[PDB]
Amino acid sequence: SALKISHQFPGGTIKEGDFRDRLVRNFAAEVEKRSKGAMKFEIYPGSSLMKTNAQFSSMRKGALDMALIPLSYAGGEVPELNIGLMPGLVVSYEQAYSWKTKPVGIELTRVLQEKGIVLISWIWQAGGVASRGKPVVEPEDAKGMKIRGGSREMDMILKDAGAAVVSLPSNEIYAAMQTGAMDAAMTSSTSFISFRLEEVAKALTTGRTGAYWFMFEPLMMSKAIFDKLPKDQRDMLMTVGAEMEKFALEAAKKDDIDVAAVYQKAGAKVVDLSDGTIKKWQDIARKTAWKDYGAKNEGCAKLLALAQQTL
Repeated sequence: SALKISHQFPGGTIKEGDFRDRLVRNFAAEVEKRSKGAMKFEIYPGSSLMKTNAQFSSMRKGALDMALIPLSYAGGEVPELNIGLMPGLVVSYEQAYSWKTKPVGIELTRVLQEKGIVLISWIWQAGGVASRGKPVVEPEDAKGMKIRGGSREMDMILKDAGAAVVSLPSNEIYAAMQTGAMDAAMTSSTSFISFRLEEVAKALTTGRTGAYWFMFEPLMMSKAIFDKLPKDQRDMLMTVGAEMEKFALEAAKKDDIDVAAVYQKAGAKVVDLSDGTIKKWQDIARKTAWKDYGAKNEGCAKLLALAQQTL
């Protein structure tokens, strides 16, 4: 009877923890209240219900009700979704959130619908780089290193910079860094904190003065499940879903700053990015990743063109 919400991030409470976990708990509490109990939820944090990379497909097939997942993890199955992490196309939170109802966001929403997924909450997150050695700041700093970029397109950028790449969901970063299976890892500010990567890295490059890495990590629902609910319940999910976006923006921005103090206190070298450095990474994107993405299929070509209209 309860609707399940699955995600890969640590569990906590509404008041304290990884904001993505907080957000789904807030979402559930408000929908329950407003629906006067017609809908109830159960939260499965930390991949406790199923593996990270099984969630998206499970929603498509109607076997999982809801999940909060980095969207581009599904880019292997639906190439259009690789736009969820591709530097240069998203340059700021304001621009990223403005996508939602601009042509690019409507298009992305409709692509997801055709694949059996409804977008409940837009969530964008700036990132950075934790390194087992020297800070990774400039693209040239990546040369010769093994780095987890986080998506196909971040990884193509890293290859152009001369890094080797490692692919894994972010809940698997800690173990890989600890054993020296990689040299550095990119992820969100929030994940740098909630996966405690300060324990396994000596340096952090932050997004305090800007970032090139912005990942889309929306709350999603199975369309099949969603569609079978009464209209008023569908609309309440969509209403509360939209309301969570303000929380997501504030929480991400707070973690973008707080992560610096966490790593500093742990004894890590902590550095920020200049606008020029950010541009270097974005320029590499325009010449490598953008081509890879846009030429993949007609849907990617369209999304890329529509995303470019927002720059």
